[PDB]
Amino acid sequence: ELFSVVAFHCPCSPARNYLYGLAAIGVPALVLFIIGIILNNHTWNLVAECQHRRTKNCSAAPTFLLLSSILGRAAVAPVTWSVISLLRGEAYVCALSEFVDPSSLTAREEHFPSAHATEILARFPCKENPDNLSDFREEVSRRLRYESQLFGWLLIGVVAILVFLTKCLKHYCSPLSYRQEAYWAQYRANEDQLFQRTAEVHSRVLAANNVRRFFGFVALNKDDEELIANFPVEGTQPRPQWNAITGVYLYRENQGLPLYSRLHKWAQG
Amino acid sequence: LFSVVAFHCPCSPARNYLYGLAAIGVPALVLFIIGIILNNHTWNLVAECQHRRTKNCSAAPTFLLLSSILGRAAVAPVTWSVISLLRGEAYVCALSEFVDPSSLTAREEHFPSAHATEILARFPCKENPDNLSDFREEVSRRLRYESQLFGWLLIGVVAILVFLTKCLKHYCSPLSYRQEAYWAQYRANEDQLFQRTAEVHSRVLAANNVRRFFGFVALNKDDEELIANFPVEGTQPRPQWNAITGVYLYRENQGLPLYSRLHKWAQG
Amino acid sequence: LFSVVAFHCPCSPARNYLYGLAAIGVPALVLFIIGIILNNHTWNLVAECQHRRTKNCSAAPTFLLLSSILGRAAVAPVTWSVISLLRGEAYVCALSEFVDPSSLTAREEHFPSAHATEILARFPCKENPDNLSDFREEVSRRLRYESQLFGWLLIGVVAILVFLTKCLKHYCSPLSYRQEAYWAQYRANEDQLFQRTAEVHSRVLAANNVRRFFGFVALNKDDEELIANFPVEGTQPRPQWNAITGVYLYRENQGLPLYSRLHKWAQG
Amino acid sequence: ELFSVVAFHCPCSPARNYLYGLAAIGVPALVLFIIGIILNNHTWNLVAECQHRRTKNCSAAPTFLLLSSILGRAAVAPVTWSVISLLRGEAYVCALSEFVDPSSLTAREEHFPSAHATEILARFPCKENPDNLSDFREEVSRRLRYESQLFGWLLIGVVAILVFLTKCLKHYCSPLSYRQEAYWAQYRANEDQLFQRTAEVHSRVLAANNVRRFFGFVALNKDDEELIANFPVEGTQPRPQWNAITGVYLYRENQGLPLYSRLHKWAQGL
Amino acid sequence: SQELFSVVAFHCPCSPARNYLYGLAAIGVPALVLFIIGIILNNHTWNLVAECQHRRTKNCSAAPTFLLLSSILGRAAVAPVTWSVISLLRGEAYVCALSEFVDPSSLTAREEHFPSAHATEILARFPCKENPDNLSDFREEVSRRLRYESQLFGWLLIGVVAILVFLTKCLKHYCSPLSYRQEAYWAQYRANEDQLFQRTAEVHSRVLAANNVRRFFGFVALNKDDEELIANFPVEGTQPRPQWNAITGVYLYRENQGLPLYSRLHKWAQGL
Amino acid sequence: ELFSVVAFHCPCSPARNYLYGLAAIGVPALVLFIIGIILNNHTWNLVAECQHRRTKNCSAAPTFLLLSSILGRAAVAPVTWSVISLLRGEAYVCALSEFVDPSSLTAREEHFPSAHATEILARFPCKENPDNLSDFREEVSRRLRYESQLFGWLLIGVVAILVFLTKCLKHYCSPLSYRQEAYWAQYRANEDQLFQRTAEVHSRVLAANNVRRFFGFVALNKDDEELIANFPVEGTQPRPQWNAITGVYLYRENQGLPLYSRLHKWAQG
Amino acid sequence: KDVMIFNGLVALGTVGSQELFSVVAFHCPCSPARNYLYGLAAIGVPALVLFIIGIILNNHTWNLVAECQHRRTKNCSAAPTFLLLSSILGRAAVAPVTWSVISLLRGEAYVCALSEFVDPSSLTAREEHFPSAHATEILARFPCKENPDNLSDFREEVSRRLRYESQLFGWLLIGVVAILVFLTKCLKHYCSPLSYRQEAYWAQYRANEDQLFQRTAEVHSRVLAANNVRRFFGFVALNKDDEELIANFPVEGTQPRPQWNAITGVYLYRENQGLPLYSRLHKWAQGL
Repeated sequence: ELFSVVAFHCPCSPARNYLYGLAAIGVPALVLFIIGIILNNHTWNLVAECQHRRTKNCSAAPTFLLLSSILGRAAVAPVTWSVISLLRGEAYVCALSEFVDPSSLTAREEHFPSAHATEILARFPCKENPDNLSDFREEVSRRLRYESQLFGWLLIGVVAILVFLTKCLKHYCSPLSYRQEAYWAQYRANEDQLFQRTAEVHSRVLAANNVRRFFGFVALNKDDEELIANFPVEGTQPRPQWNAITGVYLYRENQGLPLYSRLHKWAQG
Repeated sequence: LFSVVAFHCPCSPARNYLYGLAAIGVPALVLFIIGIILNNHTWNLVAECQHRRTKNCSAAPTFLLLSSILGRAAVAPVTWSVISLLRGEAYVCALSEFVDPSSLTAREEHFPSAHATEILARFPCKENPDNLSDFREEVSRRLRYESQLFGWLLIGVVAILVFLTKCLKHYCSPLSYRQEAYWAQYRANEDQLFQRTAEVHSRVLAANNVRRFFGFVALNKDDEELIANFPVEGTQPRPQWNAITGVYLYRENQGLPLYSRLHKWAQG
Repeated sequence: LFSVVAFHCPCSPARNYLYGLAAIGVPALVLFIIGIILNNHTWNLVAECQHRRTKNCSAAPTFLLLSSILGRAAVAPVTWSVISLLRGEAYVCALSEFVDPSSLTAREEHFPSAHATEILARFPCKENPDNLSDFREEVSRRLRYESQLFGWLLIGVVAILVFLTKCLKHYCSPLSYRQEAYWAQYRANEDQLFQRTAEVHSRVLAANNVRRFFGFVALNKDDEELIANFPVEGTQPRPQWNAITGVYLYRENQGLPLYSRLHKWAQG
Repeated sequence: ELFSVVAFHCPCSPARNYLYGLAAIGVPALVLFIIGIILNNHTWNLVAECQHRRTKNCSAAPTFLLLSSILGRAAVAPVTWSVISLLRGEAYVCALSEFVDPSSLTAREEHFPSAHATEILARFPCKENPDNLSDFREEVSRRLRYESQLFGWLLIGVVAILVFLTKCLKHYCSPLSYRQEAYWAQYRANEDQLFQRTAEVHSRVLAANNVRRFFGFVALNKDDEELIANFPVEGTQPRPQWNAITGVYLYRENQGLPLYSRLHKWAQGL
Repeated sequence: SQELFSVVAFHCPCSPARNYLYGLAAIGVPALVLFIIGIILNNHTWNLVAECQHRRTKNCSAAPTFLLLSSILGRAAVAPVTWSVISLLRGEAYVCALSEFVDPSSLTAREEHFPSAHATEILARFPCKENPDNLSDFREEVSRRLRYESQLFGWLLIGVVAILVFLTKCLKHYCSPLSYRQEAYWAQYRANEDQLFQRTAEVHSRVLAANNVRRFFGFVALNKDDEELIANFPVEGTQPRPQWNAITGVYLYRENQGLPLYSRLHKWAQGL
Repeated sequence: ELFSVVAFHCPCSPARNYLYGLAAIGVPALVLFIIGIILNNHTWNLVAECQHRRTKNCSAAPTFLLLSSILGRAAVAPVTWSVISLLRGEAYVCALSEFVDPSSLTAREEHFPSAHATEILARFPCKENPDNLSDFREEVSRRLRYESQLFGWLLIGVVAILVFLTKCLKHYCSPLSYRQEAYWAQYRANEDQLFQRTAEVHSRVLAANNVRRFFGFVALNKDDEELIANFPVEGTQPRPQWNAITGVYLYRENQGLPLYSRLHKWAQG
Repeated sequence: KDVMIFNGLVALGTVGSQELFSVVAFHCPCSPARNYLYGLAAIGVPALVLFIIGIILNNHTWNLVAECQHRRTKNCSAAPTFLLLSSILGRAAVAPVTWSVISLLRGEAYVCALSEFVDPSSLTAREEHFPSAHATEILARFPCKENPDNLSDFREEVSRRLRYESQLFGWLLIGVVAILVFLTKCLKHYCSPLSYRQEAYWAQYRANEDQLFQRTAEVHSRVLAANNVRRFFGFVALNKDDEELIANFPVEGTQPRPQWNAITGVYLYRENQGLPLYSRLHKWAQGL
């Protein structure tokens, strides 16, 4: 059971668990955050922009709109994991168990020992406390869980406000009516489907034309014969030609009619 | 799961009413913010503030539409505020510390006055002495009454508002209601066909660009008719897009009504 | 689900009787509203004042229509109020504090006179000493009788009201029921095919507008014949639309009975 | 119950379990690491590269860019086993229970004996501890499990950075845009799967061409009869021809056009 | 089968100088039986035998035999190892074997309460639980050290094999004159030829059986599918023993005119 | 059930149970050995071969290898039953219970009575022993059961080697390459299946003619008429011709071509 | 084959019946010189009876009698008698043997038998304690399991030693029948004039002819009866199948009485001038 593997087990110890809780929640967020950048294609072409120029010709301000998109899109993974842990509250209570002031404790009279304070409070999350302090143990358990949930509900509130400000300003300051942007956002996600689809077909066709010249024939299934028959290949596309359809693109217009993707710009020569 | 969003009452003085505010206000706020974004009637309104850059249009025409934005998006917070009030757990945890010890009933003068607020704080969590359980049960019902009381009357004031808004809407709209019904069926019919054509006119332009690169575009059996039946030569000008976005209030043309800016653009 | 919509008595004097009114009347009140909104007869009756703004129609001709509208929507208030009265939950919670202790019998005088109302208020919540269980039981059984007695005669009131009105409606109306059955069927049938024609005529105009913008419209197979079958040129003017909505009471034209304003408009 | 056999059994004995901790975690890691190298086709054409030249003229500049890929595509398997063990915590606690400082125990007063501290601490993972020290064990067990679970999470972080570091350099230092590399990635697999598929068929046709000469006829299934009727062969492929499509290929452009596989380089006749 | 498993299951005889004999038999012999099965099923061992039979002069040197002999054991020594390893990891076999060899003074967890009257006898009784209750702590102590010593060796044995397999695989590719890719085709050819051979041998067997029965009974009875076999695959006679004698024997890549021959049969198909 | 009846029941009695153990093991082995000989077809033509010559015309040496095949094929059942009994150990303990030397007994101080050594040692397997010597009954049982399992494992080992030894020499000493034996074996199995299949068809057709000749007709199922029409009988086959295709057969060549059975030799004319 | 399954069901049938018999109805009469006779009858009587239904139900048995009564000279050759006698026993005499062995194997049948013969002085593990007058009587009560606990010690050894004898005796019986079957099969093939392939073909033919004979005979009865119905009514009503038979099977008539007698009895296996004849029925057709 992988649930038992990644389960949050609180090491009840002073000055030790908050260090653990920091690395038991932040690190999965870091992994989740890293995944978002890696998979999002909007960051490779941004990287690819930095490699071809080798000079830093392009200004930062035009690229900041796209730079905020990769971080923004990938920011769901940390938030949806930072929030879920906070609401569960197990992460926080084990983290902040040892900072509770014994003097400010409530629900009971001043019978809390002060010989070794942090040691007893640190052991609260694991329930390894004498029942004579069970009221104290429960009181801190509830109060600390309260701050987690209050922080958790605050966290989701802040994200919602940020999204509202982001989308409202993005539509306001963009120079295209939002209906056109929907068509544009229905293009880049449509071109990439066709471009990936023909990438294999013009690869497999080029694969068969290589094996055949070696073996003397090519094994194929019933469908693959249609690929060779319908779509013949003659050669390969030049490397600079590949260089002209990678990078970032920001609504460069031609003659008064838009070009929606950098490939479309190259399709006009 | 429901366990994560489940209401856990922190039985503490001057603290739980903060939590109830957050555990109810924020989910209400997050629903309301969701409502605005999804409702497409606000973006063109936002886009309306952009193209003019002058505010030529007065607020009076906008106000009739602006109500339809917040109101149509206010259903989600209301149905979430109601259930929380009807459930009652949030309210009792909210006002437990404000119960007057003097107004306590169903028992003799046995409730301690040493730390009333502290004792009153721990009522929602069953952290109470059995001797005070009668007091706890009394406030467990008196407080739950107010929540269920507030829930029902807040439902009623909402309910009459729907009737008041709808009747006034039919009272103030110059066109007859049955014609408005046709207008409602036209907005859905145009939006679907426009959206359905948005994908197709995107795909045809998509294939007409990949082909220039690879030399051929791989299409399945059904997408093949898309290229054959629907050929395009280019794109549409930005001003042309800029003339069919925004708000529209029943501009009549030579005795012929127009129902959408696109229709108004279709008449030239 | 059903847990949220339930009755829980606040065992408090001068407070529970408010809850009983709120916990039943308001759910009945909203159900009363809902019937009005769904019915289409209200808006045209509402729209009648809009097209005149002068009170052209007198009170006597228009008073006849008002009777039918309220009764149709009155189904929800009566289909719910009597059900709660059958359970008797509202009555026992509401008027328990107002039960006169003098009429209490079938037991010796044991109920305290210090707080008679307060003890009475806590009966529904099962909070009562076993010595007063007899006092609780007698009133609980008495209130359940009165609630059911009240609830049962409500059904009879409904039963007689529909019966007398139906013959009165037949007697008052100058039309035979066989004539009324056909006429009523016409409205219930002409509306349905009016709505279906509305969408088809809505889509056809919608398709034409998009084509003038994109250049081609992506329709399914069934929509393809829609363009071929029903091609339109423009729309219908607002006065033509206005001549449809409103109320109508069986005008006659040279011995030809007309059954709808549309039929009245059909002859020109 | 095959998983039950490989289950961890901590030998509670001083200076002994950490050896077992190593050899019951390292060895399956070593086995998983070796498997990654063996099954990875990119490691054989590396070996066959230095084999046929017999001189090692080529420098380390082209080798290191591939050698990392050999381990990288294979070193993931040991790590996803090394991290899993650390998260479970069983491997570490038994390994290091001997080294716990007898002066660093808390949650109890000075009740730890000093006669054989290492010995008594060694038996903590086996729960064979007298009930007068049950507080001590539940302190050491939970403390050591922290150290493991901290190391496991940290190790995941280091891979979570090395992958992102590598994926950036592999796209910033390579002379090809990523969209072209995806094609070059979609071509290496497209050719190899065709090659394996066509190798099997040209094997069977050659086989059926010899068995016939030994029996006068060949038994073939109904669908296999189509194979012989479609893909006739005339002989075998010479060894030097088989020796020019084995090895490492590094983006040799031809007359201004690219070649994506070493086979492709031979396909143009080079 | 719960009864069959119960028969083979280990039953340690707690007695000195006796159990490790059984432990040797209870693991060694099933390993030996598995190893013998590995030899017989390995088709490469027979044409190896047939090679040592037909030539009668030991024509082949050590190098042609050594390269093949490695494949004989490698494809067969897997079965003993995965049985020896599985036994060691279980640890029951080892603890029964060495229960009479731990040094009493090396024991711990208890003071010098270990009797020295007949040390070997009492130690040997540990695996079968047949121990006095006062030495139950010692019983568990030895029951764990010996489990360890088995388990460490069990894991160590797997590691050594996982090195030899990698070393053997790497050496073969570096030493053979063929490219690794051409060997894959060569491996993909022996399987196709063998499967076609065995399948087509049956058909040329049944036809000969059908032809001979017809001469005796006067006719032959065939199933629906066998009817096609007689017409589609007619035979005229048998094949001489020397013809059968040119295709059974180890073959190591004799190239012809610069074009390879991939098996004895292929060399015969060219009449060489 | 059947297993309950044939369940071993050790007769605890001196000088008597080892007789029972032999019969309760040997007889099941002897019976199973007979079934191996009886069902095997290569044993009857061996006997039938002696019928025709009646004078030992053929030498015993060439026919010896067949005798190696008949014993080897049949011996699987006795061994697989002898081994199972040895591994179970029930047979052996009751067989040798009363032969355990009291002097060599261990795991107990010398309380073993000598008044009836054999008798009390005979009763050990059947729980009819004093509880004061219960540890001995466990000690003697475990040592004896150890001896049984060692013999069982040694026996299966020797059978394992002999199977290999008789299969390494058979290929070596046979005059044919092992592949020819593959065809020869696949031919024999094909011949017998086809030969037996035609016998049913030939008989059913022949019986039809006799019944038709005597009722004037025959009652047939759906496929019988197909059998009658497709395969008509023209008579029977002489006995001496049948005799030429019975009996053992060694590989004999004709004009440089093999003949794989007497039926083949007969079919060649 | 078909023969083995036919025997197997019978072997299972008696074993189950023996298990059923040993539960509901077997109570050893613990009375001297009464259990001994009871024990012997508890084995032989089912054995002798079960052998009898084996003979009666065997069709080939009356074939032997028919020839013996017809020939009155025992002119049947040794080989056909070897075939039939080894056929009936192999098909019938199996059932008593299986009952006999399982009865011995369980031992409750035998333990009653020699309980009388048990020597009081042959007992061990203690001094012999039995009166010279009631020694036989007390032993007879051992199998009932009602013996006093004082005599339980001596009873278990006696009830087991006989149980030892029964299982050993039952096993020894299995050896004899197993050897005999092996001995007979060799004698059957050695003394037969034709090889086993001939014997296989012949016995395989015998089943097919008699199976064909039975099916035809039932049909011939129906068609002959139907034709006489037509003669007695002038019309016949038939279903789909039977009506096809009358149109497809002409009525040859009534066969001569000697012809029926010629096709019953033992088979002389006289080769028709070298051409084999596998039954009397085959000879009759080839004879004419």
